[PDB]
Amino acid sequence: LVPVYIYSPEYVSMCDSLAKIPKRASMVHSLIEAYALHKQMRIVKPKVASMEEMATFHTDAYLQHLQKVSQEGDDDHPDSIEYGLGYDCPATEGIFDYAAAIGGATITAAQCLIDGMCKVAINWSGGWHHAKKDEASGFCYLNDAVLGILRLRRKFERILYVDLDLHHGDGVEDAFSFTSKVMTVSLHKFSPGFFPGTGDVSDVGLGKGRYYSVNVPIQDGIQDEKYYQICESVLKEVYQAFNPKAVVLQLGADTISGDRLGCFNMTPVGIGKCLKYILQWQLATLILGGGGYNLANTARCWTYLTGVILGKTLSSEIPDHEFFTAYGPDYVLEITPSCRPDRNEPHRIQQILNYIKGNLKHVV
Ligand SMILES: Cn1cc(CNCC2CCN(c3ncc(C(=O)NO)cn3)CC2)c2ccccc21
Ligand SMILES: [K+]
Ligand SMILES: [K+]
Ligand SMILES: [Zn+2]
Repeated sequence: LVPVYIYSPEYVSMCDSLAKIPKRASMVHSLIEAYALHKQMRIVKPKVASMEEMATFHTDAYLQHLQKVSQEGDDDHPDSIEYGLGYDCPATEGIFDYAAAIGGATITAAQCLIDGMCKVAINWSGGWHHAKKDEASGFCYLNDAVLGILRLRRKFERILYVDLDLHHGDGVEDAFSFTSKVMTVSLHKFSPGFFPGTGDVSDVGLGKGRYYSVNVPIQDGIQDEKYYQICESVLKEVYQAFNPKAVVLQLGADTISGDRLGCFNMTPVGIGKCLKYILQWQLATLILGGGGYNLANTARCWTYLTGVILGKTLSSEIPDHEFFTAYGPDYVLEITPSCRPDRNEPHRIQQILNYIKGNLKHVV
């Protein structure tokens, strides 16, 4: 019953080097350990993914290119245009090893779930949901969520992927767009000019996977109570129509008030309610992180959610620890949203929910 916590010092040290989130993995782990939450979990060292494990989704040519430019960080290689490596996804030195470690961490969590070691396994440094089988994308060099789902498919016949990141989980949706055995549900900002431009409510999958992809397009300024209302309404229909046997849950914290992107107006309490609704299904659940560019707020969010997973209530006072000064000026766990307009007109929200309920009729 005790949740598995994927962690090692080597793993955190590698994840700390990712370009857009310097030291975020150490902050997340350090805050969790300062609340002593790791003492209530089964700590599991992640294995590094092998080439053949990564190739269950990614092409050998992509992985070999990534490995080659990773050796010295060749960010000027003429073939990188083939593979999505460039301004947004630079060929950092060591990026292949970091990708292999994150992929391996998510696979390890999936393996713990299928071995019955736990009902909940956590890889807070995972959630690289934009990566494609032969292209890096949106800071994602390897799609560890896809690798996790594929591992879970060795044992579980139907997997539900739920993506609460601010951005559409397009890489995961694409990987499974043509199958009814994996259903993807993404709540995300959908607006002209907002990356990656996909995931309208009319995108429902393709072929035999038609109606087994679900997209909930949301506008700026949504807050906890309406977001949870939307999420519960969709997930309730999904659970009834699809009958999942296992769940992969991406919890990117770029929805949280105070993020540099400043789109949604969420607090960890609202995401926590979504998490609780999924946990009460009592299915094997693989928990991933993702985006989150206010480093201290992301650590606030995921520490709180770790608390939710353990059924614990955490003290408001941020405990003294290595990154204590990042939590100023108030040094508390809670995040106060700002007072700004919610651009989600309730009639449009009901149109979207009705559309989705109609789509899920076609599902058995
Ligand atoms: C496909 N496509 C490509 C572009 C080019 N610019 C996009 C950059 C990509 C890189 N980037 C980016 N990546 C990941 C995240 C994240 O948190 N993902 O969960 C956030 N930000 C900034 C925006 C683009 C812009 C708008 C709409 C679609 C478009
Ligand atoms: K999302
Ligand atoms: K699908
Ligand atoms: Zn994001």
